[PDB]
Parts: sequence; C-alpha cells; structure tokens
Amino acid sequence: SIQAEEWYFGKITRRESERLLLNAENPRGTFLVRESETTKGAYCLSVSDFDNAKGLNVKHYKIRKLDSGGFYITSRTQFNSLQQLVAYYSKHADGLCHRLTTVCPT
Ligand SMILES: CC(=O)N[C@@H](Cc1ccc(OP(=O)(O)O)cc1)C(=O)N[C@H]1CCCCN(Cc2ccc(-c3ccccc3)cc2)C1=O
Repeated sequence: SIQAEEWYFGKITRRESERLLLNAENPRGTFLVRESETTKGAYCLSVSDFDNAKGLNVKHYKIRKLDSGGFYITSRTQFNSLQQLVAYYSKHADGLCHRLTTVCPT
C-alpha cells in the first residue's frame, strides 16, 4: 500500500509540497510523492534541490501508471510498483535533479 509509505503524502497541493520542501535544513534529494493536481491517476514526485545559481528550489516530476501495470517518469524506464520506482531513483539520478535521499519533514 502506497498510503502505507511514509513518503506518500497523498492529496496535498503543489504549493504545499513547495512550502514543505523549501526549508533550509533540507539537503538535496529531500522528497515526497503526492497525487497530481492536474492528471487523474497520475502522481507527482516533488524533489528539493540546491545549487549556487538557484539556491534552494523544488522540481516536480510526473509519475505515470499504466492500466497495464507499470509506473514511470520516462516510459523507457518502468517499475512494477511506486516503491520500486522510489528505490531505483534513490540510487540513480538519471534525469532527476538529484537522487532521492530522505523523506520531507512536515
Ligand atoms: C509545472 C511544472 O513544474 N511541471 C513539471 C512536471 C509536472 C510535475 C507535476 C505535475 O502535477 P501537478 O500539476 O500536481 O503539479 C505537473 C507537471 C516539470 O515541467 N518538471 C520538469 C522537471 C525538471 C526536468 C525538466 N522536465 C522534463 C523532464 C526531463 C527528463 C526527465 C527524466 C527523469 C528521470 C529519468 C529520465 C528522464 C524528467 C522530466 C520536467 O518535467
């Protein structure tokens, strides 16, 4: 159950995800997964980043789920579950702003 996952914040807004992530104590890769405001059946992986150009900032990645079963940000790299997706991106940055590190504090 994704609702069982501590990083799954459910039905929170994009502005709210940003408020929680834009905390000076959050290292790069601090994250949370929430429902998408705009796409039914889709989720959003919100991630904190930091660089000298932009300072502390947030990136949002749409996660799609096939009726066929797979979860993915890019269709070339799919997972059998949202949890396997989160585990993969915690080890590989690939196209993300940073690999996922720890769950966002509320
Ligand atoms: C308005 C906005 O912020 N849009 C997001 C996408 C997005 C995210 C959530 C969402 O619901 P909400 O309405 O609930 O918020 C709507 C749109 C976006 O555009 N992100 C960027 C993220 C940084 C990379 C650029 N990009 C394209 C891209 C390119 C490569 C990858 C990629 C990631 C991992 C592995 C391989 C490729 C991901 C995104 C985005 O989508």
